[PDB]
Amino acid sequence: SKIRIGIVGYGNLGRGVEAAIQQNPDMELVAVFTRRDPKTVAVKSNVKVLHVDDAQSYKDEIDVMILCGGSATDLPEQGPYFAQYFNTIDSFDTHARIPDYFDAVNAAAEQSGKVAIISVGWDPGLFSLNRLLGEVVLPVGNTYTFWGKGVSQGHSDAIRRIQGVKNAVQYTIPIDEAVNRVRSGENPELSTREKHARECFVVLEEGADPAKVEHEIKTMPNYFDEYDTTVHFISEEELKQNHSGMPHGGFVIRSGKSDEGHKQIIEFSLNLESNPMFTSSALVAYARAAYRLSQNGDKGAKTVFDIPFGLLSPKSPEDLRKELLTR
Amino acid sequence: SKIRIGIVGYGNLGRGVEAAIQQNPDMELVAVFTRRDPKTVAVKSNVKVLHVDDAQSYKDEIDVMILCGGSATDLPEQGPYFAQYFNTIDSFDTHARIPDYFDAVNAAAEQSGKVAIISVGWDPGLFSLNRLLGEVVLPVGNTYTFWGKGVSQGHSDAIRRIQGVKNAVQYTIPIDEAVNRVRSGENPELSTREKHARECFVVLEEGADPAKVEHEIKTMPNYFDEYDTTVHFISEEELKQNHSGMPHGGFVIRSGKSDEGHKQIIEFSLNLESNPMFTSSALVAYARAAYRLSQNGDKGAKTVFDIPFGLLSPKSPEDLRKELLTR
Ligand SMILES: NC(=O)c1ccc[n+]([C@@H]2O[C@H](COP(=O)([O-])OP(=O)(O)OC[C@H]3O[C@@H](n4cnc5c(N)ncnc54)[C@H](OP(=O)(O)O)[C@@H]3O)[C@@H](O)[C@H]2O)c1
Ligand SMILES: NC(=O)c1ccc[n+]([C@@H]2O[C@H](COP(=O)([O-])OP(=O)(O)OC[C@H]3O[C@@H](n4cnc5c(N)ncnc54)[C@H](OP(=O)(O)O)[C@@H]3O)[C@@H](O)[C@H]2O)c1
Ligand SMILES: O=S(=O)(O)CCNC(CO)(CO)CO
Ligand SMILES: O=S(=O)(O)CCNC(CO)(CO)CO
Ligand SMILES: O=S(=O)(O)CCNC(CO)(CO)CO
Ligand SMILES: O=S(=O)(O)CCNC(CO)(CO)CO
Repeated sequence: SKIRIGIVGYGNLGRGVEAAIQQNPDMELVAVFTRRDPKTVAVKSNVKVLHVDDAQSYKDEIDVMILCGGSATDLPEQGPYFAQYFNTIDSFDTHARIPDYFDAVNAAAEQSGKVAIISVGWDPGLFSLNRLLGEVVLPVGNTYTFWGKGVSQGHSDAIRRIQGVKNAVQYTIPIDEAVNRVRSGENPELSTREKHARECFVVLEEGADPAKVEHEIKTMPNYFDEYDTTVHFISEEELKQNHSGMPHGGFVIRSGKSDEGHKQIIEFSLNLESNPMFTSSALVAYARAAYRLSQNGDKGAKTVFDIPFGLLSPKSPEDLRKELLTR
Repeated sequence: SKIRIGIVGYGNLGRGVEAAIQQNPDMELVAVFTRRDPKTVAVKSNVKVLHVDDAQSYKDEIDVMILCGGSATDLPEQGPYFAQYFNTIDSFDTHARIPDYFDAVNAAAEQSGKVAIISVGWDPGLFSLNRLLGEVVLPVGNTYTFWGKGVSQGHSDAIRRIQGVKNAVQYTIPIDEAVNRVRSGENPELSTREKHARECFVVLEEGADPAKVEHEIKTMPNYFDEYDTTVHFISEEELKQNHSGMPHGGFVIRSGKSDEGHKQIIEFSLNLESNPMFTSSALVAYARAAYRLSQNGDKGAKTVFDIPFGLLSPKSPEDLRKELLTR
């Protein structure tokens, strides 16, 4: 019998999970749950689409609910809510609110007897695992995380909110020289501005002042003002034609030393044609883990830091020892 | 108070654990245990050196015993033995014997109520984790493991065994073109010979026939005969001067596709000035986990596949969430 998945929320991650389900034959997609009217949400798989108010009624039909909503306001509501009734996975990524989100989800899950794995994906998620591994294997050393080259939806939206901007796509770009210094084992001290450049392609509204748009981008707090930021004005057709993907990636590197001075470097990197597709593929592996954990009577909120890799696999622990441990 | 470590066996890994202890202030080295007479084993840290027959008597003095012996014959004896009395970590790496070793250590540990983690290091160990992560995140795709550039003690000893060879060092060398094809997402089908070259530096005995030495290297089953192998005859001084390190490294790469055809690539790589120092640093992180597990009443044999990354850290679960999960 297959592990029964539901999707909560049908954006990029929602479409991603749907696709990842096709690559995971031990799972089946029971339903997509949306806050929009189901009649207006066309899903690729033609499973049933339902409104979030019907989810509660599906409590015995679903093993794991993958929460695909945005971190800023969707998940703070939906994580604690769905964890009252289901085992859940989400991708929550707001640094400052992680202890608060964890607490709120854990209350709910503890209370219902369900497993909630929060903050799964590539960062947080895989990059987090590699930050941790780095510093426990090489306690004397330095960790560096680089993101990109890729599209940042958050920075793209920040530019779009500008009056006089009709649409935009921003790329986060690791600065090569900084990355090279890190990889060489120089253990550079690097500022914000020395690690990433920001590149912005922007479609002006009619009647906009480009100098003012450019200034508002470059002086924007929290998004652009600590970065060397470049702004290009282009047509809407060009933006569509050349800047429609959601590629991304990055590197986590630990450069350390043995106690006798040997230079040791660990590097974990990603090169993704689609960031949401990758993130969702990870969500689905983690759903397998949450299910195993629930079947064994576990409950409460977890992070990637709590989950042993063996639970992620449809293979038995014995076949894993045999096939992957060595050689 | 400090986690009490003992070392069983004082070779390269033994010296590595001793060094790694100095970078782990929550641990202390209680004793080195050797099969040699302790009077003949000079240890760097001047902790006490004891013979393995005194170990049993240290059962209440030691939290974890890191087993630093060789995999071919030392560990098959010492793993099951020490697991009768202590929580253990070892680096066992013999592919075909892993299920048997696991069974034998697990019987012993289950019996004593101790936690044994087998097959910890970089391969097996970290590379294994990354092979597994690869295929669960990207079920549709290909995994490739490359080793080197670095010294293989096994292949070096295999050469050294040849009559007419005084000493030797062998380098395992990933073939750049094969690696570039893998990175490109071409998903090449690669034979053994396509993946790695082997390079041999050899010191001839007096009166040797070099043609015969070279033939015996290049036609050696299991070590050389599926690889393009190069053999250089050099002096003993040159071997000592230029070939004394134990550098190593490698790459595990998963090249996969989303269900919509997006190319996704994960890569984990190591660049190690000292392979044994690195391996032992990992052993010590895993010792921390074995101890946590034992404190919670767990028992039996584990692999890296059973251990969540959070147990590796001296930080609390809360501080990990806060500090490493994002940003
Ligand atoms: N951890 C990681 O590595 C990682 C990586 C990538 C993303 N993420 C996180 O995942 C979150 C979700 O990303 P996303 O790209 O899926 O966001 P998204 O496309 O904006 O989707 C978010 C939510 O918005 C709603 N929505 C989607 N399309 C809509 C439309 N056309 N009109 C109205 N509402 C719509 C959906 O809810 P309803 O169906 O209910 O409307 C959906 O759940 C991000 O906020 C980010 O924090 C994490
Ligand atoms: N998982 C991984 O990634 C990984 C990486 C590297 C190595 N390893 C494994 O670890 C194993 C140990 O490697 P190692 O480099 O520590 O091997 P080693 O130097 O040969 O030491 C192995 C054992 O030999 C004995 N020994 C050491 N020096 C000696 C000497 N001068 N004379 C006589 N006996 C001596 C020691 O036992 P006594 O003190 O009792 O004599 C020691 O425990 C390897 O076989 C390999 O399988 C695993
Ligand atoms: O999916 S969410 O709508 O964000 C949470 C569930 N919705 C309700 C109504 O707000 C929570 O009370 C009931 O389904
Ligand atoms: O590109 S940046 O946004 O500056 C950094 C990475 N952020 C993401 C958010 O999901 C992954 O952590 C991708 O944009
Ligand atoms: O370190 S080992 O010696 O390989 C295992 C323990 N020793 C004995 C073998 O003489 C087990 O019988 C006795 O302590
Ligand atoms: O270099 S090779 O030996 O061909 C392959 C890797 N082996 C080691 C054995 O510890 C790591 O797996 C290092 O040589």
